[PDB]
Amino acid sequence: EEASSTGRNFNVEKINGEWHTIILASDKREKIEDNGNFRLFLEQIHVLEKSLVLKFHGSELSMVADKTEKAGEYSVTYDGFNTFTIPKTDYDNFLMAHLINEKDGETFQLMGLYGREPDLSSDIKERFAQLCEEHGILRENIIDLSNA
Ligand SMILES: COc1nccnc1CC(C)C
Repeated sequence: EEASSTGRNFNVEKINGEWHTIILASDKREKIEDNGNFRLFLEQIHVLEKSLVLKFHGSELSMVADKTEKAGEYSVTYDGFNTFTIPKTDYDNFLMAHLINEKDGETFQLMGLYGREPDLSSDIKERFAQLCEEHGILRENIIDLSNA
């Protein structure tokens, strides 16, 4: 079974626990390149009543994302103001996130593919490339980080 965070049947509790950054994508590639502030390696998502605690490394980094007024959307302050949703997850293998960052009057889109294991199948990675395409993000702006 698959779900979107904005969908009626989304079960947020089911995204709790271990996750790993597998692929990141951005319409501003610099943000996820070697010195980019968004080249972050997820470790876990802790689901709370009205928020998600996101644990990364990039040193250890912890972030609290709060529910917004629209179901399935969360906001967090990090290098600007961010809002994100989860357009597709199967809970047990993969999680695809779409994030909008606003900083200094500008914006960019970040997309992420996260896995329960430190890597994912090529088929799932292809589905992620398709989702990026739907959001106007070129494959050349998709960076596989599973070997990094
Ligand atoms: C600030 O968020 C992020 N930063 C870097 C990579 N991925 C995300 C998305 C979260 C939802 C896992």
